[PDB]
Amino acid sequence: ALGLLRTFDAGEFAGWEKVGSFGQVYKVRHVHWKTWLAIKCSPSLHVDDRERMELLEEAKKMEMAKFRYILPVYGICQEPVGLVMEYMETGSLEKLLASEPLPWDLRFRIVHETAVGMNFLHCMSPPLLHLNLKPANILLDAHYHVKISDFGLAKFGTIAYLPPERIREKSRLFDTKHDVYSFAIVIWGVLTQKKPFADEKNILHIMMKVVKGHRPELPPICRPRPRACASLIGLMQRCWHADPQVRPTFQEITSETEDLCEK
Ligand SMILES: Cc1cc(Nc2cc(N3CCN(C)CC3)nc(Sc3ccc(NC(=O)C4CC4)cc3)n2)[nH]n1
Ligand SMILES: [Cl-]
Repeated sequence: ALGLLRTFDAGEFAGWEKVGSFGQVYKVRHVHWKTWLAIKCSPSLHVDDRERMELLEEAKKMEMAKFRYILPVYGICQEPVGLVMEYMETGSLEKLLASEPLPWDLRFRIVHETAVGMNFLHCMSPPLLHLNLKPANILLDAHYHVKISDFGLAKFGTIAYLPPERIREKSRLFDTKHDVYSFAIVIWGVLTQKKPFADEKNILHIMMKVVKGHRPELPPICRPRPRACASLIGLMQRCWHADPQVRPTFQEITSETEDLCEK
């Protein structure tokens, strides 16, 4: 796993340029390779042995899940201590959702592609749980194709993506149904181009209500694609069901999201 990863000295990089902010991420040019890469640096003053080993474990999990819809990893830098990855020109889904209204065919393709990447992770032996999926992690290339990132918590404003069973049970064991819930909240963001619970001031009250089956407000059926929109709303609702075992698998999810992209 960690054998094929390279070590980068910072002299190989140039034109450092912020994109993140967690840990500052930079678009860097590799001068010899004549292409761009992304480097996530440490957020601290001194990077001890815990970080170095965590950053390595994060790298190795990315290499383990090498796939079309998963962000590629190249290696670790030591000069500044950072993780060296593929650069994606368009950036996060969060930024894209805030920038302008997106055509529905693209919305459906983003959801499908995200679902296919998540399904890949869950098909691994053993399954790889993402556990941090949100629009800030979902990256888009120059032609708006998805690659999933952020494997730092794999095995703040993130309360909205947290399953209700994680609020009910102190230290429940993580499972595939955690990711399925988060994916539902990702769908809601694609449907509305809004952030979930943006209006609400009482963070705790909403968390308590969520344990009883409270969710982001259902959007209306859209005009341009009312059948597919209705179908996606329904799928979203099953994916955010209060009972984890009623929620669909990503095998079942991908079958359905694929049909939304047909025609
Ligand atoms: C890791 C990574 C990041 C990128 N590319 C980009 C590019 C980008 N921008 C594209 C250009 N516009 C003008 C501004 C936004 N904005 C982000 S915002 C962003 C920052 C970091 C992460 N993910 C991580 O932190 C990875 C390490 C786990 C996702 C999105 N990420 N390629 N690879
Ligand atoms: Cl339709």
